[PDB]
Amino acid sequence: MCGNSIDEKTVKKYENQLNQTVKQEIASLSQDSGIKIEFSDFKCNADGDFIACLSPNFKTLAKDNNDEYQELFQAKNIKIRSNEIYKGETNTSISIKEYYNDLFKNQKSIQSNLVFEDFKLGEKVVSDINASLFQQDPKISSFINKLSSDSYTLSFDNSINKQENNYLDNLDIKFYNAKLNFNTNLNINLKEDLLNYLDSKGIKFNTQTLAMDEQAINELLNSDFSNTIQKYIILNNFKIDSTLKTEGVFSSYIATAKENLQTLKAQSQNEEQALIFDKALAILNNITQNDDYKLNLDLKFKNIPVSDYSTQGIDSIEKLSINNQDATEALKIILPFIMFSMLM
Repeated sequence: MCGNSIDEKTVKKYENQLNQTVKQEIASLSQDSGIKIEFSDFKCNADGDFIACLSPNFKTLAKDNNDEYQELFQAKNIKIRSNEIYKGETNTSISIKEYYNDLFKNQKSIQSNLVFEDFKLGEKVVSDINASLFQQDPKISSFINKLSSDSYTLSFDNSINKQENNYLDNLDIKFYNAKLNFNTNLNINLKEDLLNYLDSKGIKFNTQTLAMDEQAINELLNSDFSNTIQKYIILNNFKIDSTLKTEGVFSSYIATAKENLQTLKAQSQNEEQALIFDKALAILNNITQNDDYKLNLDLKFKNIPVSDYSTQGIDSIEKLSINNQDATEALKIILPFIMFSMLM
């Protein structure tokens, strides 16, 4: 039975702390910069274990070369939620390892959302993007301007679950609309040792202010072991799954695009090279089988630390798949050339 687990005093505390962090970050980003931000304090209310926060009428403005402000973007509201709520009033800096153990004892997974409701680009950033791609094909320019003007729901969601001596983190970004839907998902794996190691540097959660705190002396006691954190971060899967209702406007490029793949398929010197394109093709028809263009990517890395990525190489990866096509071997071909070409 779920309800009233968060007393109001606490909810107000988290709110004060959230409004305070952000306000600093506005003022830190902004000053002397010509980036300006409008932002109203959040209002927060308990939603079971989560706390739900809503800030309204938000927008970001960079600086006009002429001295006036240009709107980068806006949102009607921002909502935040998190169930990473430390309920106790104990007011005694606890060890970081305990901080998380306390959370995972009372809930299966700790979880957090930042959402931009009615996220809308600024008329200049659209102008930039229309002057950017100009095909001189009115419909596409109209389609592109319509799409770049249209307003969307942007979302960042993270979740962390305790499995065995391991932690399973799942980051997720979504950008969506009636006309398009772009969603990308990263799946880290994190070894319980990372937690032990952090505690080793005397990192403690201050139940008063709600931030992790470190001993000031550590400063005087500090080369660079941010690398060593890498030993306990394992990547699993990266993914892009998206769709666009094109209103049948690209139909012409996909046509000539196709021709080029077929023309370059003969130009292919070696079979390795042929398959690349056979694949590129496969993938393309599939994507653009109809005005609703669909892209379903899914990368898989074999489970090894991210510190060994220099040593194990491109074989850090294990498998790729785009729209139920397998493009592992083909990346494996292209990536080293790209990697070799691009590095010089």
